Amino acid sequence: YDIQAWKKQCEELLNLIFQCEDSEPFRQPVDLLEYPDYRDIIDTPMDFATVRETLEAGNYESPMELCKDVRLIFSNSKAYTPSKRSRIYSMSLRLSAFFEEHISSVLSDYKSALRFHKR
Ligand SMILES: Cc1cccc(C(=O)O)c1N
Repeated sequence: YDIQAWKKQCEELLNLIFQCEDSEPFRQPVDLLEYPDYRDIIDTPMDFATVRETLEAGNYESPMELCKDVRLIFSNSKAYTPSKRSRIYSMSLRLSAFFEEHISSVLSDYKSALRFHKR
């Protein structure tokens, strides 16, 4: 029932994501010089270094907020991809499955801790 435990759990999950080869296209903001039409398609860029920095700055109040930004990295990849068979999009799908498999317990534990606090 530790209400703060999600933060280190998210830090550790981001460390695993950064070690995953599938995260490399998503570690830093998409290069606008390499993809000059990116901002014509994508309204809100997001990347894992921005997520980690937001977490480390104490600018997430809950793991749900972190999860919304990570999901935005994946929806941006799906929206920008020219093909559902593209290399970078395929990497995003695998990374998303890995993230969802690991974030589930973080969210469950946090929500349970909050319910216990308000019991
Ligand atoms: C950022 C991004 C997401 C999804 C697909 C691509 C691609 O160039 O195929 C891409 N550059």
